Amino acid sequence: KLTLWTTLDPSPNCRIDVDKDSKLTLVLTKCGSQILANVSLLVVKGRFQNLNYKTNPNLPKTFTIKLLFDENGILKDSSNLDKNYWNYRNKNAVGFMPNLAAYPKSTTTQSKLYARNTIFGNIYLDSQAYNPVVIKITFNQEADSAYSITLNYSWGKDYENIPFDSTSFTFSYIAQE
Amino acid sequence: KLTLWTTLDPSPNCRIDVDKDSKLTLVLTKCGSQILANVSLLVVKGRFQNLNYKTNPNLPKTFTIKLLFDENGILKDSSNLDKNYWNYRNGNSILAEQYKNAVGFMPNLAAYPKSTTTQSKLYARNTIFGNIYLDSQAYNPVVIKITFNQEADSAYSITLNYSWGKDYENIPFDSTSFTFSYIAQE
Amino acid sequence: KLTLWTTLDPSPNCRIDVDKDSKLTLVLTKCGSQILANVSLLVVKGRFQNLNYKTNPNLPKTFTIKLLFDENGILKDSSNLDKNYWNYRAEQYKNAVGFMPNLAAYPKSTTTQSKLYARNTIFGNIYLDSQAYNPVVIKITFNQEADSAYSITLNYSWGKDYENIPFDSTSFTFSYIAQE
Ligand SMILES: CC(=O)N[C@H]1[C@H]([C@H](O)[C@H](O)CO)O[C@](O)(C(=O)O)C[C@@H]1O
Ligand SMILES: CC(=O)N[C@H]1[C@H]([C@H](O)[C@H](O)CO)O[C@](O)(C(=O)O)C[C@@H]1O
Ligand SMILES: CC(=O)N[C@H]1[C@H]([C@H](O)[C@H](O)CO)O[C@](O)(C(=O)O)C[C@@H]1O
Repeated sequence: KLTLWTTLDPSPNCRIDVDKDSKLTLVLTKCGSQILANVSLLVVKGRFQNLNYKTNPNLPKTFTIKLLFDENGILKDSSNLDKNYWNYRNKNAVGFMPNLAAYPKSTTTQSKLYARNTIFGNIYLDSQAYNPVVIKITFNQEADSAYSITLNYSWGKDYENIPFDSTSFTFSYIAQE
Repeated sequence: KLTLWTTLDPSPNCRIDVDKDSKLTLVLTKCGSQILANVSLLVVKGRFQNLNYKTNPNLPKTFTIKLLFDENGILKDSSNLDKNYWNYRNGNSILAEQYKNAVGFMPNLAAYPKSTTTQSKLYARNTIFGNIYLDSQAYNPVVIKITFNQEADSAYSITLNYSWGKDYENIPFDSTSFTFSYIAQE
Repeated sequence: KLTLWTTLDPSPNCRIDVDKDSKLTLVLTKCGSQILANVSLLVVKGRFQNLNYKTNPNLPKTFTIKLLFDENGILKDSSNLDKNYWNYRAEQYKNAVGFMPNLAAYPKSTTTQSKLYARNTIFGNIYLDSQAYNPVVIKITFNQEADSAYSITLNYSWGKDYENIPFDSTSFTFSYIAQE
């Protein structure tokens, strides 16, 4: 009842460009009014599996994984994460949603959120300190969802045959209730 | 699982230089012997609202927000944070009765000793460093230095020191969120 | 919300090169299926107490502290941390599998390969002597050690030619997925 997560099942569970090109491990543990979050990401196939900017000049240095939730905190099909790999550990989940007062949605006109809607972290590819990636977590940015967690990954380095196999990052956010 | 926080009320609640020039969002959630802390800061007016080191050569690149607590973990008036915006959680605002004991939320004095007469130099473990960012951009870093029990005329203290190196040009001091934990007094 | 930790007792409790050359402060607090961890490290004697790369050219810029656990989550004598300074918040405990890093989330290296998944690892920036300009990289790796059911490996490394800087680290918070 306490923890909402992606099962630890080894099989791919996430779409960046293409169905099942990635495995997201996301654990949301409710500790009162804060959610303790833990995230890692492995790309298993497609253009981001093996980064080589020396050989592929058209390769982006960013992708975005979105978790979209309805008014009851149910994950929506339009999410990048496959609905079938998201459940409580061994139903309503508003206690796990990012607080709308703390993290307001952008009025249609604006598009500009407060800064507090966002968390930045440094994560690393292939367990090496010298393969940094910036993870940008943004709450309630997506307009056609009551709640959202957006995971933006970006990097600067001209990586040469580095697998997108990320280290683990911990963060917290204020819970809706 | 009791939580001690600044209400989420949009109104300013904090003094850097001047009454109500800033809005601190601080949430302290007690998970047993550790406090899970979450902090963001917006400057709403004054010299730090909009940073421009090209146009204002006299502008510091640091300020300090202090939360000072008495022996009972009550926030003191001398704190930078307005006492009226600080209480236990009961929605998206605070409980009615202003609180009586919060020692369970205070930074442990054994883990984070106050500086003995002999030395004003604390142990390093009294301090947490984090990188936060202005205006949701990775290229506007600010160093947040959180220090416990550094202030001498208080039983307990949380000191939030903000500093940066870049000659920012028209960047609003509107910070991203940072999570940390510390060992609780009880 | 049971907590497993090193007592806050001021006495040294850890071996980097030599018995009691360091004091590790590690607090593992169980919040359901995640462990909330808090760590600081002070070196009290030996070659790493005071870093000077101008005066000592043979000094490494890394050391590793290992916590090794058996199938019941009991800390083993072969650990760098002294067994006597590790208990619930002194008659040693009996089961702590609820505090161990999950074997499904953080698999041990198959015989074939010593190469773990990246998710077994957490990187953090910590600082010596409470100064932003004395960075140290802490690399936390789970279940890397082959002769233990469970392990937490704390690798410390740095680049700067520090001149008379004490290895007195700031505090770092992380979490990991619990075995149960
Ligand atoms: C974990 C970490 O901070 N590693 C950093 C490494 C260093 O190898 C290390 O910090 C030295 O101790 O430098 C970078 O690659 C760099 O210069 O672009 C950034 C990267 O984030
Ligand atoms: C999250 C993070 O580490 N951000 C860092 C960024 C980005 O990494 C870089 O803009 C992408 O290439 O670099 C800095 O702006 C810089 O170089 O001065 C410092 C800042 O702390
Ligand atoms: C990010 C942080 O907290 N500390 C960083 C400091 C300070 O930002 C700087 O000394 C104050 O201006 O800069 C470095 O030493 C650097 O540029 O090589 C890296 C170090 O990680």
